[PDB]
Amino acid sequence: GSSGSSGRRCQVAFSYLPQNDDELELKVGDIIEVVGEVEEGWWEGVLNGKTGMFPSNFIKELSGPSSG
Repeated sequence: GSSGSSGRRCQVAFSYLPQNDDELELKVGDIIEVVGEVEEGWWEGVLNGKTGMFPSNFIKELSGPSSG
């Protein structure tokens, strides 16, 4: 019994403007592919190819057959 878990998706519930040139720009409706985790309350993902540290306290994970 072995599996390979890698690649997560989450929808941005709150838009976030990057005050730096190393942050991600969250936009209500945006989906960041959680690649890893920066720090407590901060996760790491991709925003349409982009990448940067963002707060995981302003999104909403998505699992199972959860569609709009």
